[PDB]
Amino acid sequence: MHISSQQHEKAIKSYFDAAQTQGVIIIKEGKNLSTYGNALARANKEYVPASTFKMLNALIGLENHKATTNEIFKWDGKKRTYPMWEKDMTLGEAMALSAVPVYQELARRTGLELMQKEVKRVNFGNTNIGTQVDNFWLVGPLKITPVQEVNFADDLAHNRLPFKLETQEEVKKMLLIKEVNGSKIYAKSGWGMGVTPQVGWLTGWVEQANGKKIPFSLNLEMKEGMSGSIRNEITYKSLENLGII
Ligand SMILES: *[B@@]1([O])O[C]C2=C1[C]=C([N]C(=O)OC([C])([C])[C])[C]=[C]2
Repeated sequence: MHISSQQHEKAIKSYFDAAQTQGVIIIKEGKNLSTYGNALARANKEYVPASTFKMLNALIGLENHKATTNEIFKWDGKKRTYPMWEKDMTLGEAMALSAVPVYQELARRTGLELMQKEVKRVNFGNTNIGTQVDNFWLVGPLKITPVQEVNFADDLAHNRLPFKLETQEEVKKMLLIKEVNGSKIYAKSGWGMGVTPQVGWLTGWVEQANGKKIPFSLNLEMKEGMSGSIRNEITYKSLENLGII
């Protein structure tokens, strides 16, 4: 392709600049990590994983028979932050809606002791979950870097995490968020509502027509009144600019 790296870099930086935030998107092609965006130093800084942790919470719960993929987690009938969460759902539906209460139930079934063992076994982020099994991914102490998130996505895309192949395939099926021509984007969003500043994530991979998998992790600051879809919009524009989709 004829486009200079200077032009790619400028373009992707401009997507973050135009959203009036600061962020980075890391793309991995084979073993090579490339960092783009308007705040490149964010790449090895630690942030809460927020709802990106649902990927690992689901792997842990399924591997340890705390749930099945068809099990319906019933709404308890209490008011929730979003009306869309006031319904009964499977893990997959809860992944797509980022329904925190379903994943809090799953975490409680797993329990603190097992959760800390599994998070250590996977070597996710700083690996510390502290003492509160139902919010450790939302308010600390668990933290992870964008480089660590893209490497996690790389591991899951290639079935390299230390879970059964079937467990990994089950969770991957929950993560399909877009199809663009013959490309599929598998990813999970994150929004750290309970930290300041608030972190936004979109971490996953592109599966191209030919079967090549290109992992990515977008990380930015979510500003007052910003819409969640900005994470998706910047990610898709960046991937399209690079010709990945
Ligand atoms: B997740 O990042 O995706 C959407 C979302 C997610 C987490 C939360 N809740 C949350 O952070 O709860 C506290 C810690 C603010 C109480 C809401 C929506």
